[PDB]
Amino acid sequence: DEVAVKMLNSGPGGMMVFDPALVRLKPGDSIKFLPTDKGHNVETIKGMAPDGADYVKTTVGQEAVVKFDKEGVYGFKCAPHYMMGMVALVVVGDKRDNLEAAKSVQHNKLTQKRLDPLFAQIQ
Ligand SMILES: [Cu+2]
Repeated sequence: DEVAVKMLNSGPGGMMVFDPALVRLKPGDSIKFLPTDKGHNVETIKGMAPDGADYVKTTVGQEAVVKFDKEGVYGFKCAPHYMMGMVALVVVGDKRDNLEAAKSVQHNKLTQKRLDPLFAQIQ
């Protein structure tokens, strides 16, 4: 099945957010990222993906679909707004092999503060 996530200038958590910012999926699920507001994309954050997953880098302002097959923890950023904390976390299936790795990637203060509660909600 396919879950929609909106790319927003203003939403739950403040400026430059994905809503929802935490997505639980099953292997085979897809997300459709909706350009609610223009000027957003989705891109893998290196070190925040199970080994074998393809690198994602979408075109700014377009709807995009990402299908998920490998189980594990994925972190995605909005490229132009990463410094502004626009990030999301995707959990696929039950495998948590890459969790300690993904949680160990460092970020600016603002982005870190956003991820904290998401990680907390996966533990
Ligand atoms: Cu953005």
